[PDB]
Amino acid sequence: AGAGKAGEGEIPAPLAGTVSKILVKEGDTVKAGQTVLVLEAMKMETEINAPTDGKVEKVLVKERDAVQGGQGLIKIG
Repeated sequence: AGAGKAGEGEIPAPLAGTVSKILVKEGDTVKAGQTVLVLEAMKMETEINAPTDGKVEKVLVKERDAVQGGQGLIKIG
């Protein structure tokens, strides 16, 4: 009953765009505010900042991949 969303572990996307480049990978740690991945929608590059401090345990989003607003982008832990 859901096309794609996040909240628990997975960070929700700001809008349904396209993955341009990945900044964080499984093994590197991130901080609440630091960019984790770049998005591309409406011909406008949008930076994705982590919601809280943690580490990337698994990246569901990949380069040249389509995402959805709210859909889990990356898992933090």
